[PDB]
Order: sequence, then C-alpha cells, then structure tokens
Amino acid sequence: AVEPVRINARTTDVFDIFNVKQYVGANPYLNQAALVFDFAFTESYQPLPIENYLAVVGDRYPRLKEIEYQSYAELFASTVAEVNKLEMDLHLKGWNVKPIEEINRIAIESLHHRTTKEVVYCVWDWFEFITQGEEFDLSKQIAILQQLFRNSVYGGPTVYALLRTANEKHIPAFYLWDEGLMQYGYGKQQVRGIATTFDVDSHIDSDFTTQKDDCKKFLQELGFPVPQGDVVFSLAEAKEVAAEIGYPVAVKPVAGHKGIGVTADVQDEIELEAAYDRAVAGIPLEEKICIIVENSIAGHDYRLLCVNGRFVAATERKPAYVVGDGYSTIAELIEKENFSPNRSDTPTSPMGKIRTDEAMHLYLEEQGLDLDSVIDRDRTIYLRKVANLSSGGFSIDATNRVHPDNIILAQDIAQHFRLTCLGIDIITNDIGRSWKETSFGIIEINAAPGVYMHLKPAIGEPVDVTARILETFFETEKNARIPIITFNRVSIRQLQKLSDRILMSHPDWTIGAVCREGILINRSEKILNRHYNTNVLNLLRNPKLDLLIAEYDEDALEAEGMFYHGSNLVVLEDPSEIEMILTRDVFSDSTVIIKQGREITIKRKGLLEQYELEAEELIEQVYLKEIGTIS
Amino acid sequence: PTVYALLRTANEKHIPAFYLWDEGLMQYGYGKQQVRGIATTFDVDSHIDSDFTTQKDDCKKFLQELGFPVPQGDVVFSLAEAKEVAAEIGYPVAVKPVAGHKGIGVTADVQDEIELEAAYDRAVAGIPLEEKICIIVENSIAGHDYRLLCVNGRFVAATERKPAYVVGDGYSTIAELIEKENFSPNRSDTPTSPMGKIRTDEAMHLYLEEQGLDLDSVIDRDRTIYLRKVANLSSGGFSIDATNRVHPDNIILAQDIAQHFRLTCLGIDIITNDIGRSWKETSFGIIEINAAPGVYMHLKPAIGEPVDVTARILETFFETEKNARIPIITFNRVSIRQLQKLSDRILMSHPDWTIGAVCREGILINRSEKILNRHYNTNVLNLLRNPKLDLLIAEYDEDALEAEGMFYHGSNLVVLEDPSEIEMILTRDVFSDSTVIIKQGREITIKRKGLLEQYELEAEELIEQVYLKEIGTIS
Amino acid sequence: KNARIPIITFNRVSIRQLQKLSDRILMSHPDWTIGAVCREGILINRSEKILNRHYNTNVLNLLRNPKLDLLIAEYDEDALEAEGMFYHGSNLVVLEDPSEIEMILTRDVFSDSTVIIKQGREITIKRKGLLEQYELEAEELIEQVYLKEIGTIS
Repeated sequence: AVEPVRINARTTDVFDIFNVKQYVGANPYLNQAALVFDFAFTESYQPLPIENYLAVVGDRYPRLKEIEYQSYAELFASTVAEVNKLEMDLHLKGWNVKPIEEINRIAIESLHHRTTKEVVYCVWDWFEFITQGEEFDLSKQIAILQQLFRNSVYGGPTVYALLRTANEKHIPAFYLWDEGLMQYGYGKQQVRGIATTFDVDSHIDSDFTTQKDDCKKFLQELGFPVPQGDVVFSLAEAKEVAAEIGYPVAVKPVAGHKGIGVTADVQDEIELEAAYDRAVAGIPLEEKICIIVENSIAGHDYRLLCVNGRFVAATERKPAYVVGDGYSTIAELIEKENFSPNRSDTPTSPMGKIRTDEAMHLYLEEQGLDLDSVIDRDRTIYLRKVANLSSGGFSIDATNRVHPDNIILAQDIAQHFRLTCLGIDIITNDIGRSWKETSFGIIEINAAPGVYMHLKPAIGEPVDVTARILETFFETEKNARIPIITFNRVSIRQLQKLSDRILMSHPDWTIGAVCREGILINRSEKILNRHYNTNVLNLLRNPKLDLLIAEYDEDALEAEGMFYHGSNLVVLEDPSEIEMILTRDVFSDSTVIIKQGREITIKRKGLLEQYELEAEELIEQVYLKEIGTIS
Repeated sequence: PTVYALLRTANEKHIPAFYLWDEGLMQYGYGKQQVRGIATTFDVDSHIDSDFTTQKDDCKKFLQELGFPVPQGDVVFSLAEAKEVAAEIGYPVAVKPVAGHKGIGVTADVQDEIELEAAYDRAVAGIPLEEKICIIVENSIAGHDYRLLCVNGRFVAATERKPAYVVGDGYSTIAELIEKENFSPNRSDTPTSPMGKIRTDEAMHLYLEEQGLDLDSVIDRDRTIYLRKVANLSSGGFSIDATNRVHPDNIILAQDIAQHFRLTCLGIDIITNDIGRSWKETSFGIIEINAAPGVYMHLKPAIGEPVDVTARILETFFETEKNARIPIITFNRVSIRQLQKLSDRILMSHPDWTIGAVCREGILINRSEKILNRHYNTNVLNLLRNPKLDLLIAEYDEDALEAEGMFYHGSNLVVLEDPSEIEMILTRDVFSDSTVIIKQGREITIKRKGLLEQYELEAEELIEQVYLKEIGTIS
Repeated sequence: KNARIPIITFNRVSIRQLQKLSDRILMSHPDWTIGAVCREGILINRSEKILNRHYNTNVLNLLRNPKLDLLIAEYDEDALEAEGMFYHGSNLVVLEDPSEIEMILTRDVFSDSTVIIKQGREITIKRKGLLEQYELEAEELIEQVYLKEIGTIS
C-alpha cells in the first residue's frame, strides 16, 4: 500500500493513473511481457501545453519522430520507455498506447515488474514537478532504481549477459521457481543451470576439484608443472634426487625469513654445494634448513579459461599501486586518486575504489612499509600481494600473446574432467615463451569460474565468451523449439482423435495436449491445476515432449496472456476481436485456418483460399487433412 | 556389500574393471567407453539434481505442483475456517487434537461436512481445551512402510520394511524373551545370515514409555510386542519381498516421478495400507526420495526371492562385451621412429582418431612427445585413463613381465622378434581372430584367423615390411 | 541371434485377420516368406494349405521349412494344457480377455519384447520395460492397436 504516492501530496495534481497489471508472455496489446496501466485527466488544474513539457529535455534525447506527439499519453509513454533503460543500455525496447472510450491504455515492456512500476512512479512524480515547483532531482532515484535491479534474480553480470545473448539469438528462456533455475529450451531440447553451472556437469568431478591436495598429486603424477614442494626437510647434503625434482631445480631459500639461492638453474652440483655452504650463514642453524624448493617465483599471475575443451581468453591480474612524492603514504594519495574520472561507482566504470582493509595493513606491517612514509621520488609502491578485484585490483587482457605450448598444456589439462567451464591459474615469467625453458607453475583449477573479468577488462579489448557457451549446446534457431498447435475452442474427444491420427505416422513420439477441462499425455489422463498457466509450464518442463497442443480462449488471453511464442499452426472458428491477436505471432512457414459461419478460409504461406462450407460438415475434416504436414 | 556384487557381475559379463588410486574410484572400460564410479554413484549423474534431492521441504512443493499425493496440513484456531480449508486440502482428512490428545480422536472423516461437524464437536469437547486451539486438519496416513527402486527410469523391485517383534509365554519378562530370540540359529552373526541381532538404546525406551510395561511383568501370549517405530535393518528389523503385488497405477506413478531427474538410480519411500490397490482410492503418501540408495536389501531378503538389480545397472551402459574395449597392439622390442611411422601410416585412413604409443624411450600421443614417468606400468594406466583414446600401442620386454606383469587383458595383434623363453607367454592371451607374427633368424611365421603360414626372408629386408600389410585388420 | 527368427504369439485369432496382418507386413518386405497357423487353417503368405489333425505337428512342419522368415502362432487353453508349447521365447505377445492359465504366455519374453493385454475396454501395453494404460471407446477393435506396433519386428 503506497500511501505517499505523490509523496509531496500537493492537491494541484493534474494527472492520474490506475489499474496496473502484469502480463507475462504475449498479450492483446503487445508481443512480449509488459505492464499495463490507464491514463486520466484530473480536472480543475488544467495542464500547461505540450511545448514546455517537451522543452525540458536536457537529460535524455527522445527525438526524431517526436513530432508525432498527439497528446500527453504519447509523451508519457516515450519518457517512461526511455527511462526504462536505467542508464545501462538494456535490450528492453517497446511501448504501446491504445485510446479506448475516454481513456488511454499504456503498455510498457518489462523484465522485472517491480522496477518498472518504480520507474513509472518516479517519472510520474517528475512530470508533476514540471509545472508548479519547476525543479526535481532524479539522479538519486535513478541510482536507487539501478541498485534495485542489481539485487534481483534477473540481476547479475553473468546472468544478464547470458540473457542478452539468448535474446540476440532468439532463444527462449524463462525462470523456474521452486527449483530456482533458468531454462533455455522447450521439451527434449532443454538446458537448465544457474550462473555458469549446468545440468550436464558431473557430481564427482566438482567434488574432486575442491580436494586441493589430492588434485595436486593427481596433476603431478601426469608430469605437469606444479609446485612440487617436497616439504622443507634437509639431510645436510641431501641434494641428488631430492634436488633432482626438475630442470633448473633452483631451491629458493626462505628458512628463517628472507634469503638468496634461486641460482641452481645451472644444474652444477658443486654450485648447489657452494650455495648450501656459503649461504647457510644467512639463516643460522636455529632453523633446520627448512628450505623450499623451486617455488616458481615469477610474480605475474594469470588466469586461463577453457570451454568445451578449447581455450578461450586470458587475463593478467595486477593489484593497486601508488605513485608520487613523500607527502605521506596512507590516506592523501589514495584519497586523491580515488577522486578520478575512471574510478566511479557507475556500472560503466572500469573498476571500483581502493577500499583499504585490515589484511592490507597486515601486509604493510609484514614488510615494514610504514603508514606515513617519505618516498619523495617517482617511486611506485604496491600495496597488496593478492589482486582482489573488489578492492581496487584490476585486470589486463593477455589473450593475443600466448605461446602455443601453453595452449596445448591447458587443453590437455582441460580434457580430463566432465565439466563445461574450467579455470586454471598460473604463475609465469613470460607468457610468450615455452614453459619448458621458463619457470612455470600451476596453483589451482576451478569448476565454477567467474567470466565477468573477461567481458569488460580495464585495459584491452572485450571477448565474447557467452556466445561460445551458448554455441556449445545450440547451433541454430531450429535446435531450440518443438512443434506447437494452437486452438480457439476444442473438447477432449477431438484432442484424442487428433493425437491418435498424429501417432499413426510416428509411433514413438510423446504428445502433450492442454485444454479447459483436461490435460492429456498421448492418450492417458492426468490431473489438472486450478492455475491455467502452470499446466503449460509443467508440460514445457517435461524432458520427453515432442509436440504441444494448446487451447487458448479469450478469458486466459485477457487474464495473463500466452506462455510460448511460436504457434506453427493456428485453427480459429468464430473468433472475437481479441482472439484475432493469435494471427500475428506466426513464422514464415505457418498455416492459419479460419472459419466464419459457413465460410472457410485457408491462409497457407503459398496462396490465400476461400470456400463455402456445407450442411452437417465439421472443421474436423477441415484440419484432419492439413495435419499431414507438421514435420 | 555393493562393490563386490558389481565386481562379480562384471566378472560374469567379461567387463574390465580396476581401481584408481589418487582418486578413490573404480573404472569399467578402457578408452572412450569408460565409466567411473563408487558404489551406486556414477560420473553421468548431475550435480544440481543431486543437491536438490537433499533439500527437503522444497521437493514437497515441486511434487505438489504436479498433482501427486504428498502429506500436507493446516493450522486453525476457529471453527468454520477449518471446514473451509479442509475442502481445498483434499477431503479425506483427519482432524486430530493438539496436545490434550486424551486418547487421540483422529476422527477419520470420509466425504461429509456433517461428518466434519461431528468430528470437530467431539474434538473440542472430549479433548481438553486448556491447550492451544491448533486443530491441525491433516491427511490420513497408514503404516506398512515400502521402498521402491527405479533404474534408468524403469520400475525394478520393491520391498516392505518390518520392525522387530517379540511374544510372551506367561512366566517370562521381556529381556529373557529377547535373549531366547537371540539364541535362535537364524539370528547368528556369520556375514552370510538373513537377520541380525537385537540391541538396546533409548528409542525402545521411549517406545515402551508410549505404551506397554517397561521391562517388567509378563505378556501371557495374548499378542506380540513391538520395539521401534522404524525398522532399523542394522539391528532387529527385516525386509519382505513385494515385487509381484504392485498395482500398475503405482508403477506408472513411480515412472512419472523418476523421469524428471538426471540420475541413474532413485529410491522412493512410501506409506500405504494396501499396495495392491490404486492410489486414487486409498491412503497413499510420498515421504522421501534418495539419489544414492543401497541395493543390498533387494538382493538378500529375509523371506522371498532375490532380484538381480546389478545386471540391470550394468546393462544400462554396456550392451555386450565388445562395447567396452579398444584396439591394442603389443610389441616386445621397438623404437620411437618405428612408432612414429606406424602412427602416421594408421592416421591416413582415420584422420580424426587419437592414438597412444608407449615404449622404453618415450610416450607419444598423436605426433607429440610428453614426459615419461619413472614407474613402468603407470604410463599404461595414464593412457587407459584418457577419455579420448582410440588405439593403444605398448611394449613389454622380459624385465617388465618379470617385475609386475601386464596391465590389460587380451590383444589384437602380437609382434615378436627373436623372443626368449619368457616372452613367448605373450602369445597365450589372444582372441580367436587375432594375428600373430614371429621372426627367428630369417624365418617368418604368421598365424592369421587360425591358419598358419611360414616362409623365409632374404637379406636387406626389415620386419617393418611384414606388419605394415596386416594393419588393415584392426580397422 | 544368428539362430532365431521373429515369432508372434496370439491366444485367439481368426483366419481373416491373419491375411490382413500378413498383407500389412509384406508392404515393407516384399520378398519375405511368412507362416501363420491357427485353429481354422494354415497360411503361407496368402495361400491356404492342408491342416493336420494333431495340432503340434503343424508348428513343427512350419519350423522345418528352409525359407521361413517370420512365424505367427496362437495357443489357447486346451493346446497349452494338452502338450505345451513347442518353441522358446517370443517377440510380441497379444492377449484379449485372457484366463488364468493363458497368462503364463507372458513369462517367456526377452528384454525388448512387447506385451499387449485387453480386458473389457481397458488396454495395457508394456514396451521396452515401460508401462502404459488407457481405455478404448465404444465401437473399437484390437486390430487397430497392434497394427501400429509392428516396427520392432523389422
């Protein structure tokens, strides 16, 4: 209950709206899901003319055919349609106005209904504030609306990217509650999943991926370059096989604290003895030479993505750094660099703020970089080791500079699990050289990788990964849908005879039929639900359906609208003005049959035919012959 | 209990099977025909479906949307509103009392609102009203717990669960009756015994508290005494075969339920009074669904006939023995260059194949070189784990044979060059359509399809000219 | 499978329906030879032959023919109780209003056989281990139920 409505409850309000309703799927007014409401002309405070309303357009540019404005309804619909983009370049376009009796009905396309209703309310308020007060602030409300969409089930980077790609490829998708997933198809050609996880991913491989230790051992037993470690344990001159772990063994010397070594790249055993004897002075015998072995310390961290066994996209992660003279280090420099044109909170911004925390300070005190230091030079300082993308760490594209050997290694690693998307992190000195002659390491592999960083990198060019993911399952338009038949009025017996006639040709198909008094699978009877659209949803969820037959009358059409979109074959007898709306949602190779009294009209894609019906003849005989060409 | 049954079935059907360390799994098959698993879980099962199966109170809504009999109820504090809701909750309901209970009326009520009037009148009157007025109009649930198993979407086997029971004589307490029952030969502890022992815990303490004398007095052979509300097959309870007494309607219902998930085996728990009647005319209810059920109770029932479910599980994947093998070639002394030449020669007819070759000098996977492990007989495992292999080429000399032995079983083409006494054993394990080539000095002996041939090579010739014409058989 | 031919089993059938079934089958395999036997006569393709007095001898005579491609036979209660069946296994079983004795015809089947049972106006079909049940309407004969099921034979 919105008691504020016009929050400043100024009595001179000149416009009124009411009767808001949500229409999923197709509807009598539009061709997609929408929100519908009614205009009005509240009296005694006559609205100033259109000219000044159109004049204040400094924010957005609705233009070009803007001369077509005939009343306030078209203006209002256009401005709500423009604000519906939410300053995000959404694929939501569409609007309709219908003047009936003395009122105009407005239909606005929507994806999340709550945000569209909020948009309508806000734009109505802005419109009201145009005549009397002459000022209104809308950026704050726009930001709140953007956050509202962000916190929705349809809101999300990967989710919305996949939805946009599916819309661009004209692939059905819809949300399934109870389960809580998204479904990309109809009948047997269906795919379900959440984010980057899908239903074709094994339960065993995903569990194994998180084992870490056993995964490392399994990877090392196949000869892959992994951080081997072999503990820290020393046996005086152990060396030999213990040192003969790999090429450029390069035992790195940590022990107690900081140092040296990293020069056993020369495999000379005498060099190893010299480093063991001369440099064991650095850390005294207080530590039993707890010395780590290769450590593959290259200081450059990369992430690689594999889809369907192939390698796509690569990215290098860099933490935040600072530059400048010795003013002080904490606060002043980060604060002024926070005030940067590129470091905004808008989703169009490449990256967020520095957002210092306590683990950052722990790293600072670990090295002793101080808090308010004096670094008066152009000396750059890195404030964090692990590049956290949510705390100022950024990413750079590295896709076009990878040596083929690393690609081969990544593909070989990928082709060992039954997952669809795999993400491998590596540490390398130069990605342009082979891993055989360069220090290399493999730290982690992940089964649920976030592909956001590959879509809009801070520096570089975008790459389309979502296209590859959808190509993995579907390859064209035809491998997403199933034959659908639409009726206006039908009974159970006619449905049974039609199903039998269809089954006479293909005897192994599964056919679903839905009408007003029963639901049929092949020839058996099931239970019907009170909500009419849930039956269609359940029939479309079936993983074995081959053909759908649906009866849609005027009541259901006006109440909530259709659920599907195609209607390959349409049969109509005695249609109302609303019931004709089924004739516009057809494909090129469709077939529409119309009966009007004693007149029969065939609207086959080839030619238009008309004929005069006989006595005691039935439309059964009319379609029972055209059913011969469905697939 | 299940792993060994699967192993025995695989041995019966001549299917290779071996254990994978570093992974904790068992693998059946060799190349692209492999299947990995543990107990009744396999690599083709889905992740989100298996996670959804364990989220209770959400599967109930999913199974209630599509019209299925599930237990649901309501809470009321008034009179007419209850009667209203009960109609939409389904009419064959039971009213029951809140906490007063008295001896619970339950008030089975069949088809009438007037029966509802009488039922709630007795409920509010007889049961004390001091407690809350939460008159919970619920469904009617019977006893006789059953468990159904579905494999590949088809109904296979069913089993009734029955808890342990005791009877009285006239001069003995319950404990001595328990001891007498335990003395019975049937309830022994051999691994191979139908029924187990009877134990003690708090559960039967609460059960005795509900009704009955608590470890005192005598029953006097009037009736039997139960110990638990749940069978608990690990101790006391047992199972009865009920596969042949199931109505077709329940079978169709089970198939409809099972067709919606991407799992190989599914288990359904059901409560009903009669399993031989349709669920549309009795008290039926679905309780739980399990994704990784145990199938031992269907193989060794207490009384009844066994059902072979492991045969169905295995036949789901492999139709016959040849559907789980790949071509294998065995040498006893070879070099890398010859392996490369053989691979390139083979690749001309099948350009989209993947071939794996291993010897004492290095590994080769389709014109490439990889790292050779130090432990022989491990590279063979790594090559047989690859899910894309189409052909294997391996070498086994005398040292390898005397160290651990061969890893696979059977060969399609055997090539020997000046063999010793030990290496000749490589000719023992062959099929009936295999080809064998032996060279000694300049003498060549060939066995092909059971037919023998012998001739003599002259100088300046190599064995590579002999087996390059026999490569067309494995194609 | 290299030593067997397809077999179809009825429990009650007339000589007019066998000709229609053979005609329908021969449309897809014009060069086949089909042998059918019942209590009224014996047919090879569409021609009539002589019937023996001992019923089980006709099946032996048909299985001895070195050109047969498919067999159709019926076994009622008296035949089953007299001497029993002659072959082992079936690929398609049709039962119309069966009795207690005749139900044993469903015991000897393979893993991909088809079973059809009609009782009153109720039809039960088992196909590849999957069950299905529905109801016929008024003027209807079983001939239109099993005439769509002959695709597994091929």
